[PDB]
Amino acid sequence: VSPPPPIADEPLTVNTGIYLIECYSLDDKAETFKVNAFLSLSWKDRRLAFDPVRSGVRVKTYEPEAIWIPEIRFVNVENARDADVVDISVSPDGTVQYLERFSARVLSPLDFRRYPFDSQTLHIYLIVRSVDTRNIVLAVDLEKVGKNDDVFLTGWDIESFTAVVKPANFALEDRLESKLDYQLRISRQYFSYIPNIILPMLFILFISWTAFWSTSYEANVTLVVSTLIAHIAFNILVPTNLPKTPYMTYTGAIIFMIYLFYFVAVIEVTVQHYLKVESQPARAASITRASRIAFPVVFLLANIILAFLFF
Amino acid sequence: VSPPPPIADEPLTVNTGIYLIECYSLDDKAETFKVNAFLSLSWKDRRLAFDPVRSGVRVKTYEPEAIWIPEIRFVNVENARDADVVDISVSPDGTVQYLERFSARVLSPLDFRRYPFDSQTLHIYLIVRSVDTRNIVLAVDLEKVGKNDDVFLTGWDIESFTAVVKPANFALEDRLESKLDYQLRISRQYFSYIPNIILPMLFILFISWTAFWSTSYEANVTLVVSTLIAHIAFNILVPTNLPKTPYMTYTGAIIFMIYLFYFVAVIEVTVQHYLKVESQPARAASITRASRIAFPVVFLLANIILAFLFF
Amino acid sequence: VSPPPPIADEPLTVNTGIYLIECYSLDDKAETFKVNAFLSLSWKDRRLAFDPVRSGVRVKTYEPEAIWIPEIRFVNVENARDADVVDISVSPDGTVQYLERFSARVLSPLDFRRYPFDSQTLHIYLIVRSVDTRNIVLAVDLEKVGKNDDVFLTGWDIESFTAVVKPANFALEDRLESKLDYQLRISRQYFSYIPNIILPMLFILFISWTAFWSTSYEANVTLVVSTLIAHIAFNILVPTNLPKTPYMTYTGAIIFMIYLFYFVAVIEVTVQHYLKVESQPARAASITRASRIAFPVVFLLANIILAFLFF
Amino acid sequence: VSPPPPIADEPLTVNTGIYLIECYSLDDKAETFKVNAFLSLSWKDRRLAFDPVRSGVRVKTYEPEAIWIPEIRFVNVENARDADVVDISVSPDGTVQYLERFSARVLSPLDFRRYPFDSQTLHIYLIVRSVDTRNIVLAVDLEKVGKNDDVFLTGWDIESFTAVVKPANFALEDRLESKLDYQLRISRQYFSYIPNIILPMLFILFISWTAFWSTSYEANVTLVVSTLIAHIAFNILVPTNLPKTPYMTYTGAIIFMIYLFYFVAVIEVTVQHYLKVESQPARAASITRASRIAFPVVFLLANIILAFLFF
Amino acid sequence: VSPPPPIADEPLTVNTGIYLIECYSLDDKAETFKVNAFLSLSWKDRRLAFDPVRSGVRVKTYEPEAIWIPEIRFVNVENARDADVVDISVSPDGTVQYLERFSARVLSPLDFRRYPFDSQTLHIYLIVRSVDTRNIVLAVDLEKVGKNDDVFLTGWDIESFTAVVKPANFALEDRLESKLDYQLRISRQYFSYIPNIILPMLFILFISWTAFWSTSYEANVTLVVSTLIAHIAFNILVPTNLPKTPYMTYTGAIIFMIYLFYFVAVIEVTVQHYLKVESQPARAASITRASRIAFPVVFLLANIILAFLFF
Ligand SMILES: [Cl-]
Ligand SMILES: [Cl-]
Ligand SMILES: [Cl-]
Ligand SMILES: [Cl-]
Ligand SMILES: [Cl-]
Repeated sequence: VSPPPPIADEPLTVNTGIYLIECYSLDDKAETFKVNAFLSLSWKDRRLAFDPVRSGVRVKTYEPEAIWIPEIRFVNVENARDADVVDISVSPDGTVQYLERFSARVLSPLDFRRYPFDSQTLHIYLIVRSVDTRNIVLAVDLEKVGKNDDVFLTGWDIESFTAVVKPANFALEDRLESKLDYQLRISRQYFSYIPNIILPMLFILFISWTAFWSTSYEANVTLVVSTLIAHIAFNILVPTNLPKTPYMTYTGAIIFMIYLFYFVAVIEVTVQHYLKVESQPARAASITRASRIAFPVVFLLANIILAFLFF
Repeated sequence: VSPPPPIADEPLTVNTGIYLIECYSLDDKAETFKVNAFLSLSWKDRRLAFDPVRSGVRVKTYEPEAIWIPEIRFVNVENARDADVVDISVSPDGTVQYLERFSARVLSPLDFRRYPFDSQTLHIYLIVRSVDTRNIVLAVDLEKVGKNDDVFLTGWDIESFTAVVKPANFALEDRLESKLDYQLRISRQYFSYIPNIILPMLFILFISWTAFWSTSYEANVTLVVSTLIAHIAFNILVPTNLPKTPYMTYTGAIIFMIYLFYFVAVIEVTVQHYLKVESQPARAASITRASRIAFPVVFLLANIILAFLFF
Repeated sequence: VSPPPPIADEPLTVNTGIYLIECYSLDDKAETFKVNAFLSLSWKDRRLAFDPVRSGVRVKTYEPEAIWIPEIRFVNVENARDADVVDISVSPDGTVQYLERFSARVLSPLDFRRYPFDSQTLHIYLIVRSVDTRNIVLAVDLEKVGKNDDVFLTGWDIESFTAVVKPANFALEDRLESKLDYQLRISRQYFSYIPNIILPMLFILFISWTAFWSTSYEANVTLVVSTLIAHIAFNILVPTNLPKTPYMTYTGAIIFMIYLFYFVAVIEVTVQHYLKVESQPARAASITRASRIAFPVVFLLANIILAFLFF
Repeated sequence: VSPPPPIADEPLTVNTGIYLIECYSLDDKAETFKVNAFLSLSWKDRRLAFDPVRSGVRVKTYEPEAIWIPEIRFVNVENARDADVVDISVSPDGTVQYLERFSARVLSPLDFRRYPFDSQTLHIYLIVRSVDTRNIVLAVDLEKVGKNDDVFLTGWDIESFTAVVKPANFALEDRLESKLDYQLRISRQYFSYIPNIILPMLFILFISWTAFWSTSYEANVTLVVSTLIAHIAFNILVPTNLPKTPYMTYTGAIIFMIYLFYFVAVIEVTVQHYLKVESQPARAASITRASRIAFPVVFLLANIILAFLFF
Repeated sequence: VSPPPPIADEPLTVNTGIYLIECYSLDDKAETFKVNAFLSLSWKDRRLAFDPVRSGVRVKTYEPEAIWIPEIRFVNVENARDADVVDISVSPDGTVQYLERFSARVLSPLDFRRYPFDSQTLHIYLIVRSVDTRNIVLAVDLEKVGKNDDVFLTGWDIESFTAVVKPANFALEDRLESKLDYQLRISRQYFSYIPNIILPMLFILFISWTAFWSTSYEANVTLVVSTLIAHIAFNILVPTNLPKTPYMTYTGAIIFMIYLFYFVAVIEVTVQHYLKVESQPARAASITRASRIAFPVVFLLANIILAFLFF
């Protein structure tokens, strides 16, 4: 089987369509997601043309082995997709209507700067390499681009499934390649994060601030240091799941700040004690009294600044 | 091989049946379960009809390649099922009795709102895409829908295996699709949870409440903060296994409340100490004395309110 | 290829044998184990009979494709076994001697009640579905049922590999099925458990009991609470590996009891301090003095009671 | 199909080219990386030459089964690559232009000495075993060696993708083998490491140094020991991911040093207390006062010696 | 294809040879390792003999399907190896030189008694089952037994790759089986263990011994109990990776001893305090003073005893 010949010198247009059946396994660390969808393909191969009257059928059905099928691949996949041809339907003009159900593990980079209030655009890149006999160009049949209403991605709200109609035609290793960008828009379900991660993490930090209403150095050392351990332990408990980003993340900057606050609270506790011990309780008392306002205010200010910078 | 032709303009009825052999690997986080079952199919292909008396045989056996078989798929699977055709049998009227043994990883969303006192309905959706020559419609042979008595799902009580007889017939990408809902009803084995999770978690919280029979600020800081660490450590120890739900969970609400209680207990401890130190031991004593009743009562009340809202 | 025809109306006997080559990957949580073994099959097919005299050969060798072979499957496997036919040999009377080497992941429920002093019976269920032309019944050739001496299962002592000779014949999906129970008896290597799990866990609990020779409330709070954290930390450190059983386990009952003891020790510590502070040191002293005997004795007694109930 | 025959006694040159499409799953512990790329092959087989004039077509397309193709393998792979032949092109002179898309898990050792400021050279070794009829030699077509601009490796900056043009010819199992070294140069994105790992780890150590402005042995024991726990807890929290190197690593040395510092800080704390208790507070005070400078200075210095020693 | 016939009644000798290309994934817990190697096979099949003079060829090349090849399997594999036939060559006498590249996961038990100062012998058992027409016996071509110089196994030094020339011929299920033992000698890279595991673990234990230069019961309880937690935490941090051995390990015995030492240190701390409180400070002081020498000496003595017993 060779590709269909051109009537003049025109390229072959392969009309594509992806219909999302199932969407699952979004791995934040791997920056991968698993997909189960229909891939629809349509091209004209006149060699297959028939007379409905002589054939006594309006549409002819073929096996994948019987006819020529364009070699469509996905660019950003781990391994080649697991596909199962559902139907091949030839109308008398020689128009082929191909359909397969496939599953694939798609590699799409993520932007963690606004985590856990982040939205993402997942890409599925369709590609076709042109042959020596003729050039193959991809196209989008928008009526065949969709997603099942039941499509769920644990932890995300599925916004839209669309395709950038204009293909990216370019040369590679001395041949033409026609690329198609299919986009899945998702936004994270940040609800759980408040009572699950944020609130208990803020309570632990607030406990350390009680050292500002105490003069007992032993009690204060216990408050600061034990809370620091509790903070780390709590972090171990919470599945962050995030990879090592080359840039600074919102949640990342806050976490760093929380570590700084434990350190500053220790300095204060240490300073207050030294002044008291070094017979200057007036200074020690003024520092502690200030800290009571200073700590929450500086925290609240720095968080507003952070939020502003990130959003 | 083409589909059997219609006598009039009627659709082809494919009688289905799933018989559960093995059920395993229910992943609470992935919302997936693995299955090993029989898939029975039945349709009429008059082209295969025979005279039993002339043939000498009451039943003819065929190879999958030899005859036309409808393309049945599962909607909510990760990849296509691993199937092995067990038997194909033809009766004189052209009735085909197909049977295959398959294994598949099924995606079924779970409702964690009542965890660990939750019950679930696991779905296995059967589907068939209609062809150009005729429409294909799914049906349920109830005598062919069952489950092996030995079927076990670690941590769950298997209630029932049934099918919603009425198929969901709908159009998809310009063709008819007939869908069948097979339901596996399971309820969680919540026994272990009491002595394994709940009771030790309540004991740790109760230990923090002893700070209400103490005036030693050092001892009290140690009680509240060390128990908070113990709580987090205990949580790390216990495999919750739950994913990040967009909604609020029963266990989730209680856990949040337990974190609030550790924070309030710190406030009390802090307040009592400040009043004592600021020469007002009468107030400090009344607060501590009240807390002794207030803490268990508010806890018990709040839990009752929550339980009521969730059940 | 069709099944061999009956002389009268008698069923076909398939003589089976399993010889264990390798045994590995016993997963306590999944209740699965991996097996590598030989599967021997023997049955009479008179269509393959030959006169050794006019042929010159004592035995004829065939390819699996060339002759009819019964479709034997395993009931309790995740997916179908990976098999490789080693040999097929026909004796003059038409007796076929089949041999294949297979690997399979077998699902066999476990009884955790006596863990880590538990013994298990692992099941491998052989099955054959009868055909329309003839009924098939399984049998056990005991000379072909064995296990390699080198067979090891990390953490277990392999007791015996046997088969329940009498098959379980029953109806399934309107046809007869003949089932065979092959049993692998194993007992846990509980040695390591004493110096690795039990002993360090008892030492941590014993440290908490030193609070009965102390009057320092601060020191006592530290002893009881810090050991409770150490207990939890130690538990995190030790790989229990056990699933959530619907029933109560021996180890699980002890663990619960240990948690109760930490709680009771706190009550004592709290009570002793309150009495002392509330100017009644005689009662406080009697309680502490009693606890010194009460705690070890009640512990030793309830452990004897538990052990008795479980064994 | 036999190899093309030599005109004289010259070896066959197979012109190779690897074009990186996707790069993912760099496992620092396994020292493996997954790669999805094009493998281009070119060689002359005069048996496949044709007179363009007599033939009518300029390029003859073949199926892999139809013609002889050299058996190219990768040395450092876990299992054989998953390949899909994209195109086979024969020019009139018999110059074969082969192209396949493959995915493979490549084993490449890593140098952890400079972690997390390390750079790595990932190797992909191409190999061909010579046959009895003719010797086969590999070559690099530099115009066919590249990488997709979109190629990303989470946590690394992709520097270059090149090949060592001169193949490594050598004997193996009595025959000649021609090896090609393809090199992927990567450097670690060490940014995150500072605010995420280093800085919080230094803060915890700095908290331990406050014991040098305290005389309370109880407060000091709490500071040193509780920070040591916090350090270990923090380490548990941070995914190092590193394997057990036979050599000393930079990080490994700093981490070791941090453990030594906690031990020395304990000695000091212990010494200071003993002198005080043994009625020599002047020595105790001088030691503590010195430690305040000694600890940061010796730390800062040892780190410069370490940094220099490693870079 | 039938086996080559015997001239008399002699067995067929299959000359084997394994050449290690890649060695990876040594799992201490599973007692498994992954391998990528060449498998060379040689046997004489006179039916394939030819006159080189008339044939014009010195050697003839065959496809696996074309000729008879002995069924060689590995005993201690998880599933059957993934093999790819590299070459089949026949010399004028009918000698067959077979070569395949294979990957397999090998099950080889390990001896942990001397961990981390342990050396291991990894086994790869080659096997052939004899047929009805003739007996098959395995042999070792030593020139074809080797390993790639680049072979690395993270955490181990690869000593040698050899084969026990004399096969193990024995009967199994009424037929002869010829077994070959290929041995890979490896020794653990124990360097890292000292600064990474041993030294920090000894420092934590040494910190607990400072309680022998203190009279503060509160400080002593904190020292002993907090170090015990730190010890457990440190153990959690360090990847032991070891399975539950039926026997006692060296490292295992030391770890147990360290737990005993924390318990004895508590007893001392408790005893010293009780004597002091019960107005007998002279005894309390003598016990503490003795402990200072007793603890390190008994530790040192016992380790010498342990080292001696294990080495
Ligand atoms: Cl693909
Ligand atoms: Cl399916
Ligand atoms: Cl099976
Ligand atoms: Cl390869
Ligand atoms: Cl094998």
